[PDB]
Amino acid sequence: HWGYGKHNGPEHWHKDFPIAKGERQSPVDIDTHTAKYDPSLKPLSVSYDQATSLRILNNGHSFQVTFDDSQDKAVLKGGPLDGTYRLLQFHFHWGSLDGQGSEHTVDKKKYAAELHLVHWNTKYGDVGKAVQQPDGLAVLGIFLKVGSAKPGLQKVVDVLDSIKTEGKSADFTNFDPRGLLPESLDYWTYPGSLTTPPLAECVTWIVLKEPISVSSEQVLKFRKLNFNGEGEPEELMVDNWRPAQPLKNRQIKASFK
Ligand SMILES: Cc1cc(C)cc(NC(=O)Nc2ccc(S(N)(=O)=O)cc2)c1
Ligand SMILES: [Zn+2]
Repeated sequence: HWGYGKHNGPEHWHKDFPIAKGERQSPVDIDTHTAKYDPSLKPLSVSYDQATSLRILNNGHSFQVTFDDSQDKAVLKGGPLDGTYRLLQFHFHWGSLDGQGSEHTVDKKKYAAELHLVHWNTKYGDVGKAVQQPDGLAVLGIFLKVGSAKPGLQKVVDVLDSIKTEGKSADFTNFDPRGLLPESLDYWTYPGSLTTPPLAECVTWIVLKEPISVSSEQVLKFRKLNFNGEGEPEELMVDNWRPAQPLKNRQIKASFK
């Protein structure tokens, strides 16, 4: 099955998922001098006050924190978006070294990691339907650089020992995702795809300008997760990122100047 290794990684994915070579694939490089300020872009509306976290899971490709999305509790609106998108899950992509790990890049610069807050358009009723639509998902992408610790990340870091291997999960209630956001909601936006198989072209990408800082100890604990399951030889979960894909016939827009 697909993964991030030499024999099953991003260069192989197109054989099972031919849309890998499609017209709106993610991630991309954000060339900051070529992105155009769009004064008609509204401010983002991130309404996470009522967010209800559920469980944290190692799925063998990342770890994911899930949310109750059966009501409008944690929603993303505004920006380039029409309508209301419910928070389903967040997860990360990260590197083996601090100079790599993000999926999007900024003027070819790679960050140590990238947070994806995944939301789906409620007019499609459920996330499975939404993934089949060009405006079905909105993913808020946030870069991580290594420096000062991010206090709002620490409860995530604390529990990773209990989900070390593929297939493990733990009860992760009462987590506040607002503690993962930077100060500014300035953003770039473009139409794209899921960055993991099936690579569906269903995502409005919203990538924040301002990275969050995390400590070396925090990201080191990401790197101690395992791709393997329990009772298998250890393979460290690192470098779970897809590289930048051709921009093709797309323009990246900026909410700021
Ligand atoms: C928790 C959950 C439940 C269900 C029914 C579906 C999903 N699927 C999902 O979140 N897919 C997805 C894959 C890749 C990205 S990325 N890496 O482009 O942000 C986002 C969502 C996730
Ligand atoms: Zn992702």
